Amino acid sequence: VQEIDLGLTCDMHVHVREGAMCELVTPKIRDGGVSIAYIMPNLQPPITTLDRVIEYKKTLQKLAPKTTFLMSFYLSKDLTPDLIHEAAQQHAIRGVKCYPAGVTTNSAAGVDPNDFSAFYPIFKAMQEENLVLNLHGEKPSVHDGDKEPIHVLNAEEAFLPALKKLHNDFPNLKIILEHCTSESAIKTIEDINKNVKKATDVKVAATLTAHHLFLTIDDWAGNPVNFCKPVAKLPNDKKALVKAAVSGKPYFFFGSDSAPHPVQNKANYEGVCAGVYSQSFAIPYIAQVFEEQNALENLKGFVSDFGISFYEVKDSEVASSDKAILFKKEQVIPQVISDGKDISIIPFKAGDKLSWSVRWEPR
Amino acid sequence: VQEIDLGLTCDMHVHVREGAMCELVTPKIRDGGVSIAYIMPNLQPPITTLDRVIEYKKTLQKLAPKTTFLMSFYLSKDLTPDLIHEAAQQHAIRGVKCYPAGVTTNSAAGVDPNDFSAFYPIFKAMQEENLVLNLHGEKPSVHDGDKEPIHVLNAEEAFLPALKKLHNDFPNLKIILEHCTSESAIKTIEDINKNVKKATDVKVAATLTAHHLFLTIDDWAGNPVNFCKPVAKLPNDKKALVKAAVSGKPYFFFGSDSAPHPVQNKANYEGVCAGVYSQSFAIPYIAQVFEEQNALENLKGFVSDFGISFYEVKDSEVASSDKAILFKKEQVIPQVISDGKDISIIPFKAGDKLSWSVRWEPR
Ligand SMILES: [Zn+2]
Ligand SMILES: [Zn+2]
Ligand SMILES: [Zn+2]
Ligand SMILES: [Zn+2]
Repeated sequence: VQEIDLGLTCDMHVHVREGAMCELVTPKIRDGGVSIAYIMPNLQPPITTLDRVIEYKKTLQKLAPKTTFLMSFYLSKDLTPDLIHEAAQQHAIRGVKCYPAGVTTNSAAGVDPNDFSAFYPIFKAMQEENLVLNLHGEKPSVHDGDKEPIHVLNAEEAFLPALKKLHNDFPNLKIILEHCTSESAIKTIEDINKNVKKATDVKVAATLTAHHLFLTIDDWAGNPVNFCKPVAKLPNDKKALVKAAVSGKPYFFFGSDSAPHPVQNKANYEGVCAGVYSQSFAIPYIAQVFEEQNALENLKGFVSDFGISFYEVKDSEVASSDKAILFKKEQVIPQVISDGKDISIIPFKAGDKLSWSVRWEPR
Repeated sequence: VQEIDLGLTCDMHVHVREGAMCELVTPKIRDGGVSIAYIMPNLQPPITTLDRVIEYKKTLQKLAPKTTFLMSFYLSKDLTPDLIHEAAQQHAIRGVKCYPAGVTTNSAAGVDPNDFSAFYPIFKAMQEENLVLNLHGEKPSVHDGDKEPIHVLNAEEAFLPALKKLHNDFPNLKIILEHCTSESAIKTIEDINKNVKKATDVKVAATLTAHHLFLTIDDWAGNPVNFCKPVAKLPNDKKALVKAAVSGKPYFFFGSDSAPHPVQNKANYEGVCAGVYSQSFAIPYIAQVFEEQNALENLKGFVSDFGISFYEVKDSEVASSDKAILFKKEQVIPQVISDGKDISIIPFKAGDKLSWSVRWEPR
């Protein structure tokens, strides 16, 4: 009977794919309790053109008229400063997402994070247009050479100097280290923000997923359903992520990285697709964590206030003014989420009970 | 063509299952270049009785008359010291294998390695009969009682105190740390053997697989076919394992832990079976490593002399005197190993090339 008014919830890291998969998952954004979604661009082929980002958003708006969609480009050599200015002036994108080549789904067309200088004309134009630079901050793996080996466990830590250099060279660019998974990165974000007093001072933030608040290496060792990028790491990393999430600091906010794959793309003996599907119960998953940490009073900031502030979402842009209301009615996560045709997805924590449910209230 | 006479090769950690899988796999020990095989006991039900170990070996000899089979008991709750004496006097077993409960394939009937004391009567009986104690040295995972958590990454290291205590309390017992995967374990095996001048001084040895000389956590993160227990760990660990393998030291020798699973037991979204199948090309896999390390002169020790010496294999036990001849005829590993009815196995490094082949010549 207990209720929590979360206002206009934000999930600032969403994958919704194309085709029938997109038709299945895009309505689940609302169902999971999320009013505003930042849409990632790693389609096959990636979103690097204006007409395609415009059509994609309209496709999503058609599937979910009440959901507010913030769009992005895929960082590529095909981008030009002129296209960035055009797209921004037309309100076609709110940011550009960087995938290092080879580290995750549809990242083959991505960048080498040692030569970020080649994209400085893009970053310079983004800075002028007040667009957000989103980073999948992992260095590609390297096991030889003069230098310390890079592997799936330290690839995020190895990326942190690139983050600092970018922030140094573009001090007015808004940058997000997406889905932080390590204690090292959490401290780097806090240290970057030492001189910050009010939320609007934040230039560099980090998003935290639902699943990295629960998972450890043991949970995906032998369970491809829990396998994602960046990989879930050690218990002390999980502890640092949970403390960051409930900290009340304005530079940590929710981005699910809900990444749907059909079940047959997870049940492979080689080349398992990375990604965990959390859209259907996004806010209830987070509520579980905030309850367990006795920190429900900080929930609204993490899943609403801080993301709205960082992305500067105006009320004149929101597709619906309905507020997400959390109510303490227990539910069971289904075993599968299916369109009743050719697509079955295994949802995060399939079979488990959640203490909270979410509904929508006008006004 | 370059040739090396490896003599009577031994693989001191072999899984051959039962039924049709056994019929497929047991002839491959020889085909893979191995003369002597130590047969692990984690069948359903585990091998804990005298008649079953006898019938099993007799089944294996029918399938491969020229292979020398050294047999084992599963360390289990219904095993007794008398059975240890009876089994040894009949030469029905050469050792007893310990599985910590829940840690790997068919280990549900295994032990709690925090309280080994209930098995000390077994160990004392093993000590008198000069039997080998084989250890899957991993402590089961714990994420609760805030003493340190242990997970798939540190579970081997967390077992190392248990190994030392067992060695201390039974100084005349031959003990093997099977399939070592971490630098920590290598150092501990070295420390225990600080004062050994010749092979017959070795009481505590360590076995090394083929796959852990190639694999890193990066190789199995998205590839269940490369998932095994203990998991392949970091580049620094693999570097320690490779160095140990080619070191020429008598306390390191080859044990493949070739662990066959049908392909559908690897292509799961959860509950992927742990194990890598290396039997078909066991010796050629190892040769590759020794060539790349410019240490082919140490190959014979690693795959023959040291295992024969530690297990004290006599010419009177050997099923065939044929010698394994390694010859540098390049070959390609197939994509599948199949019996042509219900069983397909994905071999280690499937599709790759090896510099060497193996053949058999009479003495
Ligand atoms: Zn990502
Ligand atoms: Zn993502
Ligand atoms: Zn084992
Ligand atoms: Zn084994």
